[PDB]
Amino acid sequence: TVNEALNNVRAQVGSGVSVGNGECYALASWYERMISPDATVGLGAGVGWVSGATGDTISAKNIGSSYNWQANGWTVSTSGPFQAGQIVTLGATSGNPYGHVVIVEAVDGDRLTILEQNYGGKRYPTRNYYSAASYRQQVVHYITPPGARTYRETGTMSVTVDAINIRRAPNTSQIVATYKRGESFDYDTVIIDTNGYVWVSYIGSSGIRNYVATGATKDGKRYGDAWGTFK
Ligand SMILES: C[C@H](N)C(=O)N[C@H](CCC(=O)O)C(N)=O
Ligand SMILES: [Cl-]
Ligand SMILES: [Cl-]
Repeated sequence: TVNEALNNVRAQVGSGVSVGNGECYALASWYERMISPDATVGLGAGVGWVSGATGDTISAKNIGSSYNWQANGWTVSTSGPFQAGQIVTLGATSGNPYGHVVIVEAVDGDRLTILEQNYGGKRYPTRNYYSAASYRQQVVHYITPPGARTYRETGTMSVTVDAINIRRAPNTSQIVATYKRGESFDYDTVIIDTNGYVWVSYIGSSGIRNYVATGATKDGKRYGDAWGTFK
């Protein structure tokens, strides 16, 4: 679903680690793919119209028009309203000819909750808040949306981000505890989501499997740096 995909983006917040590539569209791309993993055309699919598209570059301001969103069930519009789950493009600004692209996480009153990457710069996912009434003045398009591979490995992960949540399931929805930067722990299992996260897993004290996310995947490969080192 769209919620499962949104949850996966929410959980990127605070990694301080780039999804991608590291640019704004890499986050959009990854999110789209989570919703349309099997699309053949589109942003996540890596295939769009060369029609424009100029110089073989992406250009965030044109993403709504440069990819065949409709082919995969997405609607595209220059009119709102905002709603959770949309991908939203924004016009060019001072020193940014290509503009910007973001993800709407939530709509509460006039508050937009926006997930985005390379706003700053700050080449990693950030949550920010904006006013709808003010934000809509820069919106180009509103883009509205409609397994896993596993093995044993007995390794040790050393955390290289501020903290990672410990979960009872390898999806991003009940947090047992966290691991902080520098800490270490052993695992016996690896799970590679085709479109999601790499998880390592182990048996905790209580007798039950804990799960730990360790970085984003796209199309079954890592899609950004890892949240730690492995030995
Ligand atoms: C622990 C910290 N508050 C946090 O939110 N970390 C997330 C991981 C949460 C998760 O993957 O479920 C991260 N490194 O982005
Ligand atoms: Cl074309
Ligand atoms: Cl097409």
